[PDB]
Amino acid sequence: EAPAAVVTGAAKRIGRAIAVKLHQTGYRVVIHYHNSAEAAVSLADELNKERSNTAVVCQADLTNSNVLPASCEEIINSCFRAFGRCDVLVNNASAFYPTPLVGKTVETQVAELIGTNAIAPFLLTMSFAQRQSSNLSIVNLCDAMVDQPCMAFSLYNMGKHALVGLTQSAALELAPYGIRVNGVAPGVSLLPVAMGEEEKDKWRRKVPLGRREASAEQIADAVIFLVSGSAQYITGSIIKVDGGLSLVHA
Amino acid sequence: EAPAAVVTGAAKRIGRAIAVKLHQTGYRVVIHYHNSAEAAVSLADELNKERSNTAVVCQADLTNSNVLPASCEEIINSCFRAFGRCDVLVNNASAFYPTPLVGKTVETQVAELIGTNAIAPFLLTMSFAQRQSNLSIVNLCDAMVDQPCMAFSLYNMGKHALVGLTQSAALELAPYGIRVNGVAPGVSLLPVAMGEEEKDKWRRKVPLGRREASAEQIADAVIFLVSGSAQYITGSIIKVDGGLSLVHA
Amino acid sequence: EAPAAVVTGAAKRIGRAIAVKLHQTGYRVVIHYHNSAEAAVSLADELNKERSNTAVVCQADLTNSNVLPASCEEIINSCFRAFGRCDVLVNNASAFYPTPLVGKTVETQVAELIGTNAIAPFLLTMSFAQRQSNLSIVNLCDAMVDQPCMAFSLYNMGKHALVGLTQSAALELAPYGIRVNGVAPGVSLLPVAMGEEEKDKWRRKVPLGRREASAEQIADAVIFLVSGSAQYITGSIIKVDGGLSLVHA
Amino acid sequence: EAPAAVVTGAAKRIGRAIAVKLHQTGYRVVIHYHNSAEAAVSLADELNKERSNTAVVCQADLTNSNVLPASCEEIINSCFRAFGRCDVLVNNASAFYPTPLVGKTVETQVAELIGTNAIAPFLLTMSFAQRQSSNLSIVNLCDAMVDQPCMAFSLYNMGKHALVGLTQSAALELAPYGIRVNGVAPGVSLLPVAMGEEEKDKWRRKVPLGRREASAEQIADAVIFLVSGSAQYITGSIIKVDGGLSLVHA
Ligand SMILES: NC(=O)c1ccc[n+]([C@@H]2O[C@H](COP(=O)([O-])OP(=O)(O)OC[C@H]3O[C@@H](n4cnc5c(N)ncnc54)[C@H](OP(=O)(O)O)[C@@H]3O)[C@@H](O)[C@H]2O)c1
Ligand SMILES: NC(=O)c1ccc[n+]([C@@H]2O[C@H](COP(=O)([O-])OP(=O)(O)OC[C@H]3O[C@@H](n4cnc5c(N)ncnc54)[C@H](OP(=O)(O)O)[C@@H]3O)[C@@H](O)[C@H]2O)c1
Ligand SMILES: NC(=O)c1ccc[n+]([C@@H]2O[C@H](COP(=O)([O-])OP(=O)(O)OC[C@H]3O[C@@H](n4cnc5c(N)ncnc54)[C@H](OP(=O)(O)O)[C@@H]3O)[C@@H](O)[C@H]2O)c1
Ligand SMILES: NC(=O)c1ccc[n+]([C@@H]2O[C@H](COP(=O)([O-])OP(=O)(O)OC[C@H]3O[C@@H](n4cnc5c(N)ncnc54)[C@H](OP(=O)(O)O)[C@@H]3O)[C@@H](O)[C@H]2O)c1
Ligand SMILES: N#Cc1c(Br)[nH]c2nc(N)[nH]c(=O)c12
Ligand SMILES: N#Cc1c(Br)[nH]c2nc(N)[nH]c(=O)c12
Ligand SMILES: N#Cc1c(Br)[nH]c2nc(N)[nH]c(=O)c12
Ligand SMILES: N#Cc1c(Br)[nH]c2nc(N)[nH]c(=O)c12
Repeated sequence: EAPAAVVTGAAKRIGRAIAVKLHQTGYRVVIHYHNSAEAAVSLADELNKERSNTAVVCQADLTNSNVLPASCEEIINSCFRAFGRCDVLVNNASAFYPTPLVGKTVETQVAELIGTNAIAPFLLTMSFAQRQSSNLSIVNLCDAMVDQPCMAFSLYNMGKHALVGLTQSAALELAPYGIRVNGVAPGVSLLPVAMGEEEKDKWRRKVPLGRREASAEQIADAVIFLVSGSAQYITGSIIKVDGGLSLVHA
Repeated sequence: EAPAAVVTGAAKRIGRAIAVKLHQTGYRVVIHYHNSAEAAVSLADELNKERSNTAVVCQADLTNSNVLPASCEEIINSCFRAFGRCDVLVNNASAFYPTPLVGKTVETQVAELIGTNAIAPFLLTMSFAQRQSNLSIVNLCDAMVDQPCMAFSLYNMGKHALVGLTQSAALELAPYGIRVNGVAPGVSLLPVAMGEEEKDKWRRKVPLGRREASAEQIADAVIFLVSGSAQYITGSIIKVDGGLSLVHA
Repeated sequence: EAPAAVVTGAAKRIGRAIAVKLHQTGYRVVIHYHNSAEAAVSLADELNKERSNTAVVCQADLTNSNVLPASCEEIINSCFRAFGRCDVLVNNASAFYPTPLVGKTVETQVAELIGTNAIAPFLLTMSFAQRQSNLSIVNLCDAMVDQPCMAFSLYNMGKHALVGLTQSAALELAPYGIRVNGVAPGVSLLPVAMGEEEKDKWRRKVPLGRREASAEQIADAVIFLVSGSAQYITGSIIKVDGGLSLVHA
Repeated sequence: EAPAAVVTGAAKRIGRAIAVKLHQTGYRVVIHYHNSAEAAVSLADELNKERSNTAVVCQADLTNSNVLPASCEEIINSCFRAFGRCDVLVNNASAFYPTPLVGKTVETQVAELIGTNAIAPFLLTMSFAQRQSSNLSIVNLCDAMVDQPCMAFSLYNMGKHALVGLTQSAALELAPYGIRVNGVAPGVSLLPVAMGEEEKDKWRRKVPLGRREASAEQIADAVIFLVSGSAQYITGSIIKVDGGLSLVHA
C-alpha cells in the first residue's frame, strides 16, 4: 500500500511542487489550502487523473485561534479518512507580509503570522504524532535568511524562528517513535508573483549561484530527499536551498 | 533627570535582581508582575525607601489574547505616567513548563508559553518604540535553545521567536537609536518546585564551578548591555551559562 | 563520458563508502590514501572489476607543510591524468586525536590536525577550481563542533575552519558553477581503538535509534549534495547525526 | 598586587585601545607587537609615565612555523618575568588580506593567516594555562561577519572560524582551572587605514546603528566587561559589537 502525505498550503507555488513530487514518488496526498479553492481542486483533479483516488483536498484557516487545535486535528484526520494512514507532514502554508514596529489589527497580524508559521505546525505535529518498514517524517518550510531578516518583518521572522525551535524540539521528542523532523530553508529565493521584474532583479543579482531564484521544484527536491530512505538517520536538520544568498554580506 | 526602566516579571528571582541593579545604577523602575503582588509591592517599598518616588508596580497578564496589545501598551504607559519617560525595557517575564507532543488545554498552553516568551515581548517592543539618551531593550533568552529540555516544545518555540525578535527589532529600531539585545542564561535560579536531587544533577553539568548562576550574575550582563559601555552593541545575545551549552550529551 | 570524483582518505570507513556510492552512481574515482595502501588498492581492484578503468589510487600525506600545496595540486592532477576531468571533490581525510591544553610535538599535532581537516581541503579546493556539467565539493564536517569532545581543541579548530572554508568557497566559486557543501556526522563508524563499552556509551546518546550511523548513511547525504537534486544548494552543511547534537548535557 | 595582562598586536588600533583600557582598570600590561616597534615602545612609555613599571614590550612574529610554540611560550613568559603573574590573555594580533582561490606564496598566506588568527591563539592559550580571589580569563578577537565573509578572504575566514572553535574548546577544558575563555566579535566595524575614504563610507552606510564604524574604545569596552568580575559566570561566549551589521541581508 502507498504511503500518504499532508502538504499544507499546497494549491500553488512551492507547496504545489512538493505535493506533485510526493505524488510522482508514489505518495497519496492531502492538498490543504485556505483561499485557493479552484487551484487546489484542479491540482487534486490532475493527480487523480494520473492515479485514481490518490489526492484529496482539505480547507482550513491556520490563523491562530482557540479553534486552531481542532482545525489541525481535522487536517490530519482527513489523511486517515482518505488513505487510512499518514506518513509525511509538510508544514508549508505561511502568511508573509510586513508588520512594522513603528487595515489589519496587530492581534490579527500576530494570529496570522505566528499561527501559520509556528503554532499550526506545532498543532499539526501534535496531531500527526498522536495518530501514529514505515518511514515517518515531518518537513518544515523554514527560511535561510532568518538571521538576516527582511526589514519590518518581525512577526514573520519570529514565526520562522519558532519553526526552527519546533523542528529541533520535535526531532528530539519524536525520535523514540521513529518520526524524523527536518526543515528545508529557501532564501529570498522564489519571489512573490505580484512583484515587478525589476524588483525581482534586485534580489536575483544578489544570488551567488546563477543570479537567479530557485524553482519551486528545486525546493521540493530537498523535501523529497528528507522524506526518502536516503535520509533515514537525518533528524533535526535544516537544509538551506538558497544558492548562497545567506552567505552574502550587506 | 533619572532614566526609567520597565522590567517584566520583576517581583522575584532574576527579574527582581535586574530591577534592583537598575535601581542601584540610578534608574527609576516599573516592577511588572502577574500573581506575585506581595513580592512586587515589597520590592517597590524597599526601593522607594532607598530613593523616594523611584519605583512603581504594574500588574498584567502576559498570556496571548486579543487584549494583550492593550495590556502591553498599558505597561509602557505606566512608565510614562510615573516617570515621564521610558529608557529601558527588560523582557523577563516567562511561563516555563512542559508541553508534551504525545489540566490546561493546548490553546491555553500555546497562549501562555508563546504569549509570555515572544508575543508580549513583541508588543512591548512596539509600544516602547512608538512612545519614543541611551535607549535599549534587553530580552531574557535561553542559552540551551538548540539543545532543548525534553517535552518543552512551546517554551522552546517561544524562546526561539524571542531570538528572531531581538534580531528583527535591532535591525528596525537602530535608526531610532534603540538598541535591542539579549541575555541567555543556561541554568540560573532553578525552579522552586524542583527537588534538591534534580537541582544537583543540573549543577553537576556546569563546567565553570559546577553551580548555577546567581540572579545577580544574570543581572550583571543586563546592566552591561543597557550601559554606555555597550553603545555599539545591538542584535547581540550574551550567553551567561558557565559553559553549560558547550557540553555534549 | 562519465564524470570523475576525488575522495580523500577513501581506503576505508566513510571515505570508502563515499567512493563506492559515487562509483555505483557512475563516477570514475580517485581513491586517495595515506598509510592504507593495501586497503586502497583492494578497493580500486574491486571497482575496476565492476567497470574497467574507473578507479585509480593516489597516495599523499595531508599534514601541513610548505609542500602541502604541491601535494594537493598533484591529487587533483591525478584525476585529470586518469580521467581527463574532475567533477567532484570530497574532503574526507582527517586526523582525529586528543590534544590537551595542559610522543608527538605540538607543532606536529598542529600540522596534522589543522592540515588534514582544514588546510588540505583549502588547497585541494584551490587546485580543483583552478583546473576548471555539475561541479561540486563536499566537505566532511562534524555536527558536534559547538559541543566539542573534551581536549580535542586542534581537531575542533580544524573542523570549524572547514565550516568557514565551505562558506567562503561557496560564495567565491558560485560564479564558476562550483557548489560547495558539507555533510556533518555526529557519530558514525566509531574509532577502531575504542572499546565496545565506550562505543555503547555514545550509541545510547543518539535519540534516533540509539545507534551510530552506517558509513552508507553518511554517503547518502554526500551523493544527494553532488546530485542534480541539489543544483541550487551551496554553502549548506547537512547534519547526519540522528539528533545527537540536540541532546543537552 | 596588580593583575597582569598580555595583549597581542597591541601597538595600534583595537589592540592599543584594549591595552590602554586594561591599564586604566589597574592592569600591568605586556604590549606584544610584530613590526610596530616605535608605536609599541611609545605606548609602553605613555603607560609607565602614568604608573611606574606597569608596561613592557615583547616582539614576536606569530606566523605559523615550527618555532611558533616557543615564541608563544616566551610571550607568556615575558609577563611572568616582568610582573610575576599573568591573569588575562587577549588574542588580538591578526593578519588580514585577500587570498583568492583562483608576491606571497600560498604556504606563506596559510602560515600568516591561520598562524596569527588561530594557531598562535591556541599556543598562547596552552602556555597561559600551563603557567597557572583571582580572575583568570582569555578574550579572543573574533569576527561578527564570519558566516557572511568578505569575498576572496577564505584563509582569514577559516582562521576566525577556528578561533571560534578554540574559544569553545578552551572554555570547556579550562573551566575546571577557573580560566574563562570568551570572544569579542567586531563587524566590518573598524576599517583598514589603507582603505580609501570613499570605500570606508560604503561600509559605514551599511551599519544600522548610526551608519558608522565602531571606535577601538567601544570594542575594548566589551573586552573589559568579559575580563571583569561582572562576567564571572561567562565562559564560551562571543559578544558581537557590530552595530547590527551582521543582521543586514545582501
Ligand atoms: N518563496 C520564498 O522565496 C521563500 C523564502 C523563504 C521561506 N519560504 C517558505 O517556503 C514556504 C512556501 O513558500 P511560498 O512562497 O510558496 O508560499 P506562499 O505562496 O506565499 O504561501 C503558501 C500558502 O500558504 C497558505 N496560507 C497563507 N495564509 C494561510 C492561512 N491563514 N491559513 C492556511 N493557509 C494559509 C496560502 O494558501 P491559499 O493560497 O490556499 O490561500 C498559500 O498558498 C513558506 O512556508 C515560506 O515561508 C519561501
Ligand atoms: N532560571 C533559569 O535557570 C533560566 C534559564 C534560562 C532562561 N531563563 C530566562 O530568564 C528569565 C527569568 O528567569 P526566572 O527563573 O527568574 O523566571 P521565573 O521565575 O520562572 O518567571 C519570572 C516571572 O515571570 C512571570 N510570569 C509567568 N507567567 C506570566 C504571565 N502569564 N503573565 C505575566 N507574567 C508572567 C511571573 O510573574 P509573577 O510571579 O508575578 O506571577 C514570574 O515571577 C525568564 O525569561 C527565563 O525564561 C531563566
Ligand atoms: N567517524 C565518525 O563518527 C565521524 C564523526 C564526525 C565527523 N566525521 C568526519 O567524517 C570523515 C570520515 O570519518 P572516518 O571516521 O571514516 O575517518 P578516519 O577513518 O578517522 O580517517 C579517514 C582517513 O583519513 C586519512 N588521514 C589521516 N591522516 C592523514 C594525513 N596526515 N594525510 C592524509 N590522509 C590522512 C587516513 O588515510 P589512511 O588510512 O590511508 O592513512 C584515513 O583512512 C572525517 O572527516 C571525519 O572527521 C566522522
Ligand atoms: N578592524 C575591524 O573592523 C575588525 C573587524 C572584525 C574583526 N576584527 C578583529 O579585531 C582584532 C583587531 O583588529 P585591528 O583592525 O585592530 O587589527 P590590525 O590593525 O589589522 O592588526 C593588529 C595587529 O596584528 C599584528 N600582526 C599582523 N600580522 C602579524 C604577525 N604575522 N605576527 C604577529 N603580529 C601580527 C600587527 O602588529 P604590528 O603592527 O606590530 O606589526 C597589527 O598591529 C583582529 O583580531 C581582527 O581580526 C577587527
Ligand atoms: N520572497 C519571499 C518570501 C519569503 Br523570504 N518568505 C516567504 N513566505 C511566504 N509564505 N511567501 C513568500 O513569497 C515568501
Ligand atoms: N531552570 C530553568 C528555567 C529555564 Br532552562 N527556562 C526558564 N524560564 C523560566 N521562566 N523560569 C525558569 O525557572 C526557567
Ligand atoms: N568517533 C569519531 C570521530 C569524530 Br566525532 N570525528 C572523527 N574524525 C575522524 N577522522 N575519525 C573518527 O573516527 C572521528
Ligand atoms: N575592516 C576590517 C577588518 C576585518 Br572584517 N577583519 C580584520 N582583521 C584585521 N586584523 N584587521 C582589520 O582591519 C580587519
